[PDB]
Amino acid sequence: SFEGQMAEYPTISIDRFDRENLRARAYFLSHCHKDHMKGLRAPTLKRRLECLKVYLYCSPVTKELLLTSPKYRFWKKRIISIEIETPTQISLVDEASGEKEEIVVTLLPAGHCPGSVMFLFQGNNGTVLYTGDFRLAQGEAARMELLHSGGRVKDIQSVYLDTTFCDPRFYQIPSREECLSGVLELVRSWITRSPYHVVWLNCKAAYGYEYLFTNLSEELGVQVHVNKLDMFRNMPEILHHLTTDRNTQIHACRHPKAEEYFQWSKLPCGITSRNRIPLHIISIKPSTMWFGERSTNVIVRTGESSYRACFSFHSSYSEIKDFLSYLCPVNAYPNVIPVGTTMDKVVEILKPLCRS
Ligand SMILES: [Zn+2]
Ligand SMILES: [Zn+2]
Repeated sequence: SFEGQMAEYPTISIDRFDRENLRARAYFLSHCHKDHMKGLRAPTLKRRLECLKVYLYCSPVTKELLLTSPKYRFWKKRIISIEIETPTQISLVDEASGEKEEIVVTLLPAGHCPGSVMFLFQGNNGTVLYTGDFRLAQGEAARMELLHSGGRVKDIQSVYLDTTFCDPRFYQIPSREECLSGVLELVRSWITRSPYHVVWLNCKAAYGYEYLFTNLSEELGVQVHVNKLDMFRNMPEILHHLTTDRNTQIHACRHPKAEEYFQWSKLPCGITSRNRIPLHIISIKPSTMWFGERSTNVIVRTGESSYRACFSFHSSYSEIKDFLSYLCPVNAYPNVIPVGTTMDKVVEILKPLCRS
């Protein structure tokens, strides 16, 4: 994984808050996933804040979701939200020496989960882009204005990028539109059969499924059952598509025993029936599917009442190549070395997409 520090601007820490990141002169959070929040509520950091003034920068939506959780509220006076595509000047103060450094940061949508951004940094040590976690369609980098000067791609020294699926194995992954379309039609065909036909969307406990929930709710006029929606209380574009009311045909609720429940025709929220009549439940499990270069269906049946539906939080190998090729940075560094590859193989895929 990425240890928080870009070589070009090492006095700021991104998506990593422990060890050497404890001495950072400014903090950045790309998005509100635990993989990118290590040490963020470490007592040693709660104290290092109080002893003097360092800030955490992030998207307005990221600030809302972060400050919703009780454990992070100590950040409240120390978070500065930056609007999307708004170049902003930040002052970095060396505590020991009193030296001031000036950097500009620009937040670009990363298409990962709500509030997820890339950080574009400009200053004395070159231009660098930290992608965080990102899913962008092929051709999307050419349509980002603030990666351009006078219709020309900006001169970028280093791109630090989401290499979750950086291998030709994950050559092609269906778009979020194709994924949504597949889920929409499976759900539609099921819940229109009668009022006792309900869907359980088996989703991990992590932001990034809302796009699914909000679009199912618009097209079908049915709110999605969730354990908690208070994180979205000041976000009407999401909130109004969700409910804590169990009386709905679409559930994204969660329970430790959800699997044994489903076996007994019980939703995680513990209902088996409506007006004494047992419900008809299908499970749909969003899960990453991929296709090799020289090798179909986003919906896979797994049982009489169970389905896997293609869904990805990270770009395909093809989408990585497209993004990085277009930017043609001097350097490209992987934010992650997945379990099934190595630094040398990922560098071997990245180096040819760089300048020279
Ligand atoms: Zn993530
Ligand atoms: Zn439920």
